[PDB]
Amino acid sequence: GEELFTGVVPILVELDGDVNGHKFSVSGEGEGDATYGKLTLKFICTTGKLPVPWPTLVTTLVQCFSRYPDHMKQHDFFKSAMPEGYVQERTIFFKDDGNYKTRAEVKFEGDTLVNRIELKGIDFKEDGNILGHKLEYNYNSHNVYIMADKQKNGIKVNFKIRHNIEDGSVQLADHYQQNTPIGDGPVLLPDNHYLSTQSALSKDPNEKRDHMVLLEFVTAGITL
Repeated sequence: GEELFTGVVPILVELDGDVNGHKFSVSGEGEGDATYGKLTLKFICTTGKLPVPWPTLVTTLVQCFSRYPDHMKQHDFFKSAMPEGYVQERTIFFKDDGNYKTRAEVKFEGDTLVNRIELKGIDFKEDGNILGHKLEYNYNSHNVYIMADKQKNGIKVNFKIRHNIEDGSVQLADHYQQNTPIGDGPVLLPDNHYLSTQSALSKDPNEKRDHMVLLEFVTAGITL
């Protein structure tokens, strides 16, 4: 599965969402170069205006593109599940607000790495930070904690995202994630470790559709 990521791999992302009954779709295209832990993607809201802030969707919108140091290669669950793929489920709890529940499949379709996602958001406040579009268009760096989930033959991941608001407060988004293989082939169950992630958000000055350009670098690390 690691051999599939030695070069530049095209990526396709499709999200079908519904948040407090607001339906929307997002499509994304770009490419990933896992040797450098690098992702380059452009996402479009194909249904018109996106009803939630772009930053709230970043985690949902392919951890197989992380750079795993040579010394940690035995801990790369994400690549090991390929090409058959993995199921990625989350609940994201927005503090003092609603939650997203997502289910995605990440796998190859021919040469393309595809991330197909369904998202449902419930219990959001209609003039809160999410539905009221009060989050800054930026993104902090942080560490993602990966643990084996031996019983489920997969991993559990927990992490908190802090979305900056212009008063100097943050909107917390607490993530609980599970990943399981689609195939029944062998996978790598890791020891506890983390992914250091950084994300830069931007706009295409020639793009009239509601969109997000995203550049991300991710490198694993482990404590000895």
